[PDB]
Amino acid sequence: MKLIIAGKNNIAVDVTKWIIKTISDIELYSVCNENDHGNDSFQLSFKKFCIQFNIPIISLEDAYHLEDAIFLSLEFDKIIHPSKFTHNRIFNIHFSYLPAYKGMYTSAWPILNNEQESGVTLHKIDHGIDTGAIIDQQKFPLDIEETAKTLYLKYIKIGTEIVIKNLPALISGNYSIVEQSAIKSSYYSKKSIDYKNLMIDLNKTAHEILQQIRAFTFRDYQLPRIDDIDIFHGEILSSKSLSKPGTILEKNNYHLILSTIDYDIKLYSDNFDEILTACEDKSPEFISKLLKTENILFEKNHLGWSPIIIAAYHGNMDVIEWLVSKGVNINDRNYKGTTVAMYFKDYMLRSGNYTGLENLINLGLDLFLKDNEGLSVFDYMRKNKNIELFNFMSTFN
Amino acid sequence: MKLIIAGKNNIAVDVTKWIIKTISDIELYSVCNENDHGNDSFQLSFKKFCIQFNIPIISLEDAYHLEDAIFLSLEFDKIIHPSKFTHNRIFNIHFSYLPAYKGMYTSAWPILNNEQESGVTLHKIDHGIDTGAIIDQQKFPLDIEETAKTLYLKYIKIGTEIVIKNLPALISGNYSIVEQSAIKSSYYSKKSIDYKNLMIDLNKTAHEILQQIRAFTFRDYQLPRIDDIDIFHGEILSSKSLSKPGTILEKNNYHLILSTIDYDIKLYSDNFDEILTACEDKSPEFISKLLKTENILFEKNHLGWSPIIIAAYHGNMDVIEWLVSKGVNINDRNYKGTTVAMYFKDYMLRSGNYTGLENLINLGLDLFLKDNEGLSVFDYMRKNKNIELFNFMSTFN
Ligand SMILES: Cc1cn([C@H]2C[C@H](O)[C@@H](COP(=O)(O)OP(=O)(O)O[C@H]3O[C@H](C)[C@@H](O)[C@H](N)[C@H]3O)O2)c(=O)[nH]c1=O
Ligand SMILES: Cc1cn([C@H]2C[C@H](O)[C@@H](COP(=O)(O)OP(=O)(O)O[C@H]3O[C@H](C)[C@@H](O)[C@H](N)[C@H]3O)O2)c(=O)[nH]c1=O
Ligand SMILES: Cc1cn([C@H]2C[C@H](O)[C@@H](COP(=O)(O)OP(=O)(O)O[C@H]3O[C@H](C)[C@@H](O)[C@H](N)[C@H]3O)O2)c(=O)[nH]c1=O
Ligand SMILES: Cc1cn([C@H]2C[C@H](O)[C@@H](COP(=O)(O)OP(=O)(O)O[C@H]3O[C@H](C)[C@@H](O)[C@H](N)[C@H]3O)O2)c(=O)[nH]c1=O
Ligand SMILES: Nc1nc(=O)c2c([nH]1)NC[C@@H](CNc1ccc(C(=O)N[C@@H](CCC(=O)O)C(=O)O)cc1)N2C=O
Ligand SMILES: Nc1nc(=O)c2c([nH]1)NC[C@@H](CNc1ccc(C(=O)N[C@@H](CCC(=O)O)C(=O)O)cc1)N2C=O
Ligand SMILES: [Cl-]
Ligand SMILES: [Cl-]
Ligand SMILES: [K+]
Ligand SMILES: [K+]
Ligand code: NA
Ligand code: NA
Ligand code: NA
Ligand code: NA
Ligand code: NA
Ligand code: NA
Ligand code: NA
Ligand code: NA
Ligand code: NA
Ligand code: NA
Repeated sequence: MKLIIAGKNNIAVDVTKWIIKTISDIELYSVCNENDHGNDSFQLSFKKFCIQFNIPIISLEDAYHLEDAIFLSLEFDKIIHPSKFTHNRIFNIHFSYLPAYKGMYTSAWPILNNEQESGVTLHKIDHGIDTGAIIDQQKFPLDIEETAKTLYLKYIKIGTEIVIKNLPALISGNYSIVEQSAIKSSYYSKKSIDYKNLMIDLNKTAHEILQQIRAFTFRDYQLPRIDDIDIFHGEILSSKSLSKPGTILEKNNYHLILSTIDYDIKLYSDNFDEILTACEDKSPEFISKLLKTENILFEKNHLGWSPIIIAAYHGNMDVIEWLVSKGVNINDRNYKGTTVAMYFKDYMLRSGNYTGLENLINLGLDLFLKDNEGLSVFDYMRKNKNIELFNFMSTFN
Repeated sequence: MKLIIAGKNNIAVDVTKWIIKTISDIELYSVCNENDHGNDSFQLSFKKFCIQFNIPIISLEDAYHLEDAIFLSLEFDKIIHPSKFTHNRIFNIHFSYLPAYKGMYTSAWPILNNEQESGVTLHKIDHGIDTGAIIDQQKFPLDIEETAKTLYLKYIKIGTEIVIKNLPALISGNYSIVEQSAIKSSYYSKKSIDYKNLMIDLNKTAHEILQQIRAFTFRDYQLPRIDDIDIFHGEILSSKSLSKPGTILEKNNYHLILSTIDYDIKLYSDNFDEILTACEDKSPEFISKLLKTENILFEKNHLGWSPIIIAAYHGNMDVIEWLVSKGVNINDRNYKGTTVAMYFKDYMLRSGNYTGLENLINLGLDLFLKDNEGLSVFDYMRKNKNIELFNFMSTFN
């Protein structure tokens, strides 16, 4: 029969990849979001992917006319009315644990509201906003320093997994539904947060200001900015100024210290740029003193360069190792899927210093991954006729 | 030593009454709120009470100068700075379970935020807003149809009890303190709710609209008003309009039915006036059909007249009994402390029908209570020379 995937980002791409891999006799169609103009970013363009993989792209209007189909929305942008289809085989993933957090900005509102957990829900599409009956859902805790970005990436991951787990049952029709409860049902509109005039209310407690700071931390979109300083995390102090909330107690290149309703807060200026630059050639000790939060070690720039990617490209071995010891993925990738091993290969080639590879292989470096173009490090070295290096790399298990 | 009670309402009055009763060698002073102009309302005027009981009223500025004193704030309206006293014996009751819900409108915000519980906290005054170290606190659950009024009255009650329980330890100095945690500390300002332009957001779920309706239900101040109809409670329906949230599906004299993000809602128009009038002379059956929520049976007008008070004054015996069966207090009082028994005495006198008293005594009618002037039903009948009726009433245990 036919399966129409309507949506965006790594959820739509990874679900579709799984279907291609796993489900043979299934005719795939794509419906893409209006603002998907084919550019990969922190998330892949589903439009680009579909064009490359010969998945036909159709309009939402075309989708209404397809009979013997199942329709699955994955972060789709247009309202879907069940009355416009011949069938009821119309499914959505919504990034919350429904019935809570229907609607918008689900990576922010749970954090703003100091929730202990969130989740992802697979449900039927009905006429209204995230209102249809629940087919499956999974919960997870929010971390103490969860940000909207870290939360969104959880969503992408769990939602991909829920879709894969349930898809055979969606296809067969062998699934159960439960109507959403009215109790603890909640919704937020597009008007609920104005991302283009974002204000942190400083006439609040230390905890409430830091929850806001974190709920608004999503580098690709923005960082919170206070007193003309971009902020990347902070901490609650033990001191309690008598000054009114919002008073700036201290401002320098490193941080802002503010008085609040209760405890003073220290808000760390963003120094990610300086952290990436340090990873070229500075020691772990140097970097450990530059950073004000270890969360900065996991950040990525617009290309997806992380600290480890910089350290690998530059052959900064002590930094690579130290990053791995702080829980950084030795097989990290940029936004094109290009891996640590590929960046390190370039350093090997440029430098002629092949001595560090074994160390990294022993830390779990994977030479066999492929980038978004489907090429491994081996494919590149072959294409470029770098046979000595290809052969040296090939000796490792 | 000296004890200064700074504040308002039945909490300040009842605490002070307990002290007068229980603590002999204690010199009392009062500081009253700027807007306490001596008028009893749903709460007693502490100013009136102090003048009548010869408790000297002093300014806050006078209070700073009293040495060998303890200072206790009970819903006081002016900021207290610990630096202005010779001593640290400065205590506050705050109507929340701190560190949550510092600041304003604590009868509303927990309801708006769908909390499962609230509480009351006794703590030291420090320079900031409800920030000082905790001496004691008690928690309680919020009812499913809790309103800001029912919540406030809980607060008054539990806070009076916490003060009475802890006062000897405050006086002796033999109490423990714990600093408030930063975690889960929250605050709301006067700006957080505009009671003079109160808007219910109807682009929300059924549950969220009803939480707002209830958080804004406090008859003495206001009822929520939608489409020019005063609302007193409502219910979530099983129907789900396709129309956009806020669409009025039905409007008549009884109710408004609205479409929401999820389930339709029925909002009951306020008919308290009609309920009081019915209690004069109509049957329980009649009233049971007039009411749309049994919460209406417990409501009071600006004098403190409840349904039972009306039924008693009018000798509506079946209604009195039926009210008691619905959990109404047979010893209910108006805002001057005047009891059901007093109102029923007037009906006895007016009518010459003494036959129903025994029935009420058997349901728990208390002839021995005193009003805010310190007079019982017996005192009134003696003053008015109604000796036959006095003597008839006197035969009951
Ligand atoms: C637009 C925007 C978003 N964010 C955060 C908050 C948001 O939850 C997360 C992902 O943003 P996104 O996918 O635009 O939008 P959102 O989570 O509201 O998703 C909503 O719109 C999409 C198209 C619907 O399918 C979805 N079901 C909705 O929840 O990033 C920001 O931090 N800054 C922004 O400017
Ligand atoms: C991390 C890093 C990269 N570069 C260069 C090297 C790279 O070709 C160019 C753009 O980076 P990119 O978009 O992350 O590279 P891409 O995903 O196109 O991958 C390419 O370059 C890498 C180095 C090869 O191993 C890989 N086989 C190529 O496809 O920037 C730098 O100059 N400095 C750096 O720190
Ligand atoms: C003014 C106002 C209040 N309310 C509700 C909400 C509020 O929590 C409750 C009692 O009102 P109130 O005592 O004026 O004020 P509130 O609870 O903000 O108390 C605040 O101000 C007093 C003076 C401080 O001592 C206290 N600690 C504060 O919490 O009634 C309404 O429903 N409508 C109103 O217009
Ligand atoms: C409940 C009720 C009362 N009344 C009258 C009777 C009352 O004197 C007057 C004002 O009511 P109130 O302020 O509640 O009365 P108050 O607290 O001053 O008490 C007085 O009147 C009552 C009836 C006596 O038993 C009591 N001993 C008096 O002090 O209104 C009515 O006309 N209709 C009523 O339904
Ligand atoms: N029936 C249905 N319900 C949904 O919740 C839903 C779908 N379909 N399809 C995909 C996506 C679409 N979500 C939306 C949500 C709002 C608008 C919209 O145009 N809203 C108004 C009001 C804005 C607001 O309040 O957010 C607008 O003027 O923009 C469009 C698509 N979505 C589930 O993810
Ligand atoms: N140190 C101290 N802290 C308190 O929280 C407190 C006291 N004392 N004393 C009694 C009462 C007084 N509460 C208040 C709170 C705000 C304003 C005030 O004037 N606020 C500003 C801003 C308004 C707002 O944000 O609420 C104003 O302009 O009105 C006055 C008294 N109160 C605890 O109950
Ligand atoms: Cl190469
Ligand atoms: Cl009398
Ligand atoms: K402060
Ligand atoms: K609706
Ligand atoms: Na993209
Ligand atoms: Na199911
Ligand atoms: Na917005
Ligand atoms: Na702006
Ligand atoms: Na550091
Ligand atoms: Na009063
Ligand atoms: Na204690
Ligand atoms: Na206000
Ligand atoms: Na108004
Ligand atoms: Na009824």
